[PDB]
Amino acid sequence: GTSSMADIGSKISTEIVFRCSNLESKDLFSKSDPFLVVSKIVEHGTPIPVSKTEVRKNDLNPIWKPVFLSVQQVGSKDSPVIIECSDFNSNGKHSLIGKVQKSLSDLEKLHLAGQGINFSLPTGAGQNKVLKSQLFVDKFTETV
Repeated sequence: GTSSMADIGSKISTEIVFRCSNLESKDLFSKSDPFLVVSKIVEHGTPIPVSKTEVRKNDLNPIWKPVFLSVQQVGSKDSPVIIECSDFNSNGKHSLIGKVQKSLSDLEKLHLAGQGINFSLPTGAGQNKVLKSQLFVDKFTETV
């Protein structure tokens, strides 16, 4: 064929099934309607959304349909991307449930180890707040 090792790396499409455990719920607050957004980090800018899941209504332990991520969407398999879980609101201002910063390589390791990553929230005092809720990688498949 016509593909070097680096060319094959550049052509890899990654299929990922994401799951969350124990999204927060408090009395007097409507249950979350969560979705995930995967965003590419860019110099001097706002992360660029490259993939989003469907919304799952009223679900604190969502499992979403697969997402497909290219190398062009993430930069490279080792490049960190942002993965944020948000609560979909009809008014269109979606509230942050939690953030993770992981590369595709890191998501594959969570899948292989059967381990989750705790969400966190960026704070206005001290370090990020680490939540009890977790993101898991139920499926991680590469194809050319």
